[PDB]
Amino acid sequence: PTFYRQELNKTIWEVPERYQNLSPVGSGAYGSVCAAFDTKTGHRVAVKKLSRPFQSIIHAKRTYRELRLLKHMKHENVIGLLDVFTPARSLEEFNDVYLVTHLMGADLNNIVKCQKLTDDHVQFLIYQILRGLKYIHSADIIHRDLKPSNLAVNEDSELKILDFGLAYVATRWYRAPEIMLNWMHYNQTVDIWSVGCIMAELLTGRTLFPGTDHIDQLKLILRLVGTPGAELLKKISSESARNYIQSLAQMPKMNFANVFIGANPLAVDLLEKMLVLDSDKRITAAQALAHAYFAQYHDPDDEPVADPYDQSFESRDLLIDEWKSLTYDEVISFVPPPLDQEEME
Ligand SMILES: Nc1nccc(-c2c(-c3ccc(F)cc3)ncn2C2CCNCC2)n1
Ligand SMILES: NS(=O)(=O)c1ccc(N2C(=O)CCC2=O)nc1
Ligand SMILES: N[C@@]12C[C@H]3C[C@@H](C1)C[C@](O)(C3)C2
Ligand SMILES: [Ca+2]
Ligand SMILES: [Ca+2]
Ligand SMILES: [Ca+2]
Ligand SMILES: [Ca+2]
Repeated sequence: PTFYRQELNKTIWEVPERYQNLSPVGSGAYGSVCAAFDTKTGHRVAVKKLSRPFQSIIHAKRTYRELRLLKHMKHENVIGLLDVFTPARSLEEFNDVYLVTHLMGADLNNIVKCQKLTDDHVQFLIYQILRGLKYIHSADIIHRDLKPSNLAVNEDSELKILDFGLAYVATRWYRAPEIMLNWMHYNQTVDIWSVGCIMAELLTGRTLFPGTDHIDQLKLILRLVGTPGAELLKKISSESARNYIQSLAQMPKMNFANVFIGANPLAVDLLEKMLVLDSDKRITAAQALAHAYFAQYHDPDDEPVADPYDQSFESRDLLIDEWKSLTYDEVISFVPPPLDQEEME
């Protein structure tokens, strides 16, 4: 294929003639993104150029990690790959990686709406997040930083999770307490806390826990969910942190029906099951999909799990050129999916 060069975001992109009319649509993890027209299929796509993918061992392994992850993800509510390309003609020339996915116009902060979101629409948005989470969690992949800006949404409110399984001032307002505070253990339900925070905000229009720092955020959290028991202190290594939490005046759990006034009682019930400090008591994604709040959308035949995902590479320290060669192998071996991968139920 013939490549052309175009300066976008103050740097040269080199892309196949197949992709036309590139225009910038923001930064992504470790890269920047342009919308484009795929002349082969007439579809709109998003192309991410990775930033300095082989600058160091940190960049090189994260490049491999992201390409391996996205090549594995085949779910309608999870970002996956239509294409991956490089202008390089050989490994010796290889220094740039571009990832292609279906174009999604917005993020959840941008969701098209008429004054306020109906409950039916909130159900659909949260349902899709949970369906995507069930899939990634089934491959032992956790997001860890799920938030509205990591949910890509199109013009028909179809949603995909992105920037999962990876790793500028980020918002911490949606992070699970065990993540924000570096507790010693956690599980996949860190992401369910984030879903609760997102859903709460879709129902009220206001951030659930808009803390100014981690201590302020923890205090806002404890006002809703109540003071934790001593069992939770087991999870916290720092004595000063444990002493602080233990020293706080006791607070009762709030009745969520008094917080989310006028909400669907099923929405309130689901929030009570997600916004639990005890991550071992938190509802899982698969359990949440069966909750009556989603009754009009739930379809067990269309809530699939993932194929097994081999992450053994994560424990390995390899040289930069080894990560680079492995990444090149993954570029060259990529098989584009069929354009139409779905059938009537
Ligand atoms: N508009 C759009 N549509 C789909 C995805 C993205 C995208 C990607 C991305 C990931 C993988 C890939 F192969 C191609 C693109 N990374 C960040 N974003 C956007 C997510 C919403 N805020 C702007 C950046 N952007
Ligand atoms: N935080 S609040 O008191 O401003 C507030 C705002 C909005 C709401 N709410 C509605 O109106 C419908 C569902 C819902 O949760 N509840 C509380
Ligand atoms: N946004 C909130 C939700 C709960 C009631 C009120 C407003 C105090 C708070 O700490 C808990 C934060
Ligand atoms: Ca169906
Ligand atoms: Ca079809
Ligand atoms: Ca479709
Ligand atoms: Ca069926």
